[PDB]
Amino acid sequence: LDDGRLTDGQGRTVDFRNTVVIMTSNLGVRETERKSIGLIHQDNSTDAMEEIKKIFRP
Amino acid sequence: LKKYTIDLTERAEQGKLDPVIGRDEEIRRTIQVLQRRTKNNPVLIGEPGVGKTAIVEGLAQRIINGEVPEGLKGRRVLALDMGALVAGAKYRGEFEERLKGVLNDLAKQEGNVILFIDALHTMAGNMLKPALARGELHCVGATTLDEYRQYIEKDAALERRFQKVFVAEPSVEDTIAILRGLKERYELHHHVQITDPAIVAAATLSHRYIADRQLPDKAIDLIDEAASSIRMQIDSKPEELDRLDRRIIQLKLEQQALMKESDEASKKRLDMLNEELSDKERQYSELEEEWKAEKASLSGTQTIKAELEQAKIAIEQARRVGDLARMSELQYGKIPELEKQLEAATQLEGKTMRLLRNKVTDAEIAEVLARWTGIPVSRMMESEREKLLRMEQELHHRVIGQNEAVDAVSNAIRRSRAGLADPNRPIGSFLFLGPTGVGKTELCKALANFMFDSDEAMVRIDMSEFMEKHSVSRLVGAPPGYVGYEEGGYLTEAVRRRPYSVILLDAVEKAHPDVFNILLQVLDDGRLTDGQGRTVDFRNTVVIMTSNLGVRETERKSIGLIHQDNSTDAMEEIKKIFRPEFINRIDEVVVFHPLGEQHIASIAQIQLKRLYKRLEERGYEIHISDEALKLLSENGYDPVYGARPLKRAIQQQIENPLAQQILSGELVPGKVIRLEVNEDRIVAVQ
Amino acid sequence: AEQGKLDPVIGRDEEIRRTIQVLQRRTKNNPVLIGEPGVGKTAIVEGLAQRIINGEVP
Amino acid sequence: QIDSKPEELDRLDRRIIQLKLEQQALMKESDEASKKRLDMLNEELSDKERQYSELEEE
Ligand SMILES: Nc1ncnc2c1ncn2[C@@H]1O[C@H](COP(=O)(O)OP(=O)(O)OP(O)(O)=S)[C@@H](O)[C@H]1O
Repeated sequence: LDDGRLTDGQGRTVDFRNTVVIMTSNLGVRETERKSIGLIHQDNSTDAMEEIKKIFRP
Repeated sequence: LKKYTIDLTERAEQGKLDPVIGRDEEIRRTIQVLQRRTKNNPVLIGEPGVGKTAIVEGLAQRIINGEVPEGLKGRRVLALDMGALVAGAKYRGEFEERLKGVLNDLAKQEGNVILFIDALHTMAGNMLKPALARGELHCVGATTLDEYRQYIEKDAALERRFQKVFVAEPSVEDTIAILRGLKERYELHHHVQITDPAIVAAATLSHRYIADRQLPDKAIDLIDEAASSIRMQIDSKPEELDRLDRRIIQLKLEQQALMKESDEASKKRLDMLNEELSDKERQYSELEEEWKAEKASLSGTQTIKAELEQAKIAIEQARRVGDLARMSELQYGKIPELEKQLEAATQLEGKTMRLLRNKVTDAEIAEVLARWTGIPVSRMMESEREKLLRMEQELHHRVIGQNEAVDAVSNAIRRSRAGLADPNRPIGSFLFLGPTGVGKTELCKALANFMFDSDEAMVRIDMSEFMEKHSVSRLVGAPPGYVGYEEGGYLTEAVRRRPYSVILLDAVEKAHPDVFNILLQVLDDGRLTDGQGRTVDFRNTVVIMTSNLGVRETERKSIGLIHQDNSTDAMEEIKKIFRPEFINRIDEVVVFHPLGEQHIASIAQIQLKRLYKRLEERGYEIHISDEALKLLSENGYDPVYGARPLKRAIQQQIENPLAQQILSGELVPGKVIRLEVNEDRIVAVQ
Repeated sequence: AEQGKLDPVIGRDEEIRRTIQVLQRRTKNNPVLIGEPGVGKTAIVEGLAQRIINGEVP
Repeated sequence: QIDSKPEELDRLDRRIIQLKLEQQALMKESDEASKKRLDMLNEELSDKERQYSELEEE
């Protein structure tokens, strides 16, 4: 995510400079079911960002 | 004895030895070990390049200069030659025929012969044991540290016999003394001269920088390679000579182009070409005549070099064998005459040698070394104090902004490199507050590129990175003796390219107080006992520690207001959350701020400089207005992250529509773009 | 190289003078060209040999 | 230490060998009149030969 490279086993890198890493996430489902509609979007950015802060890095 | 063994009486007597310099401790230890009644097979712990074979050459200068004690005199010491023992073996098994014949005659010799095994670690293994164990011979050895550690300790009678002696690589002034003792063979073998600061700077800087190679080995690479460079380029013809040689060969070929004519009155113009040919031939003849004049000085000094080395070998052999009239004959007589007209020969090269340079100085060492390494020579021409006082200028070449950071951090680096902190500290004891993406990695690249000379030099640590207690075992990899000798440590990789590091220790306050104590051991003592327990010198490591406490008020207090206000009321928060010991550790408190209005315009236009060059290759030139980039700015200025959705709103707001407008056919290349001012969504117009 | 069946070594003079300075050394005399291949190691040897046969060699 | 010779006979032996190697150089003299000075070196040299005889007898 910083480089588009991956320092693999022998000491080389892996060429990721022109491809895309993709990740479907199973966390913010019911939070999105709570924000829509009638609840503010940045509130779900807030507390969904909070459980991300329990489980991810920013 | 004879055909496959050689007496060192006649090898040290013949003098196949390079001169040695003051090798006292190891040779006297060799004497007292060789006077033990058993385990008198001393093994020298070291590698060649400290000159272990040369230490044996000097013990042979103490046999042949008579400087050995009463114990080791009278002994008739014959050396084995396995390279002679391979001779006469055709059918399979005659080398060990002649080898056990060596066991026959050195068996009957019964103690008369001390053995020296050149390259002991040639000496198999089950058959070297019974002759020594019965006592049939007497030898001396030498091998590598690691080879020795895998050599003695296991076997019973092998650690009974083979013996430890501390022999090491010297300090500065002793390697200086070795190069002084060897400039006899250097100068009088390599057609060169050597002065004292070349030896002092060679042994000193070679001692300091390269902790890899050996002393005086790498200085032997310098004097050997560079001295032959001086001899070789002295053999070459000078520069004005071959400038004029190219000009006369072009003028002769053009004269041949002028002689073959069809129209006479147009092609008989070559008279001025002929007189210019005569003048340039005269000048080239005079300059090559000067080259032969310097070769005449080198002719006389060449034959007096030959008779000179014959003269000092004559006075030393006169010291050795002892003819009476020949000693005083040479002493008052032949050799001081060659000393006086040797001085007249040094004045002969001191007045004849104009083009070719016989004397070797540090500049040719900077030639051979400047084409060895490849690091810029101006970085050695730089001093520390000058690149401390002129740091703001080159920091204002690349990086724009951060005035109190460059000035006050420059005060911390002038204090730190000046020594105005505790010298038991790392280099930069910092504390940085502010958001991410304002140039911290860019500051590591800029300082790394200036004083560390790299666009590749930064590793960064946020506290959520932390590869764990097991990870120090991961960079030592497997313990030694397991699988993984193919890689081992990737310590060898990330520390292959960068021995130093500039580290961006993010969010120091959000870490545990155990990281206030581990990082207190970082800021104190200039070294950290890590999770494994060993410690590595942080005194060659700037400990840059960054943080993200007060984001919003720092994003406000940037334009117009003084920044010492933000630093001091930041320290009103720092005093509460830290101990006063941490405030004692760091020198000053610097807080990074997001830049001002015209400098935010500098940030957006620098992020669009990629678009200027990516597009100026393809044939598009934007002249973006301040108002279209301003709609990029205020449509980018989200107070959440700072300038981090500013790139998202530049590339997403214009450039994805600008990729649709350029890549659709609306923007024709070869024409100057001005990003105009419509409604708030921005549309490029040709 | 005397029949002319080969190709010239053009430019890159720090490398050719580098190997020649390695050659002229007495102790540690012989060279090794070392790199990840495809930089012209035998072709740098051809830089030496073409410099020798051209007569412009020091 | 039992098998060798002590220190003061080494010091006196080196200074006597040095002065008699100076004597071999000073017998073949260039100017016999201006070089009369070595008479004290001859008398003190004979004194060192007497002391050398005593110490070597010991
Ligand atoms: N700098 C260069 N100069 C000339 N040719 C080069 C260069 N770099 C790569 N090449 C090409 O790459 C090849 C590799 O160079 P070589 O002359 O074969 O040196 P090499 O690495 O010793 O290869 P060998 O002989 O198989 S070990 C050359 O034959 C050229 O086709």
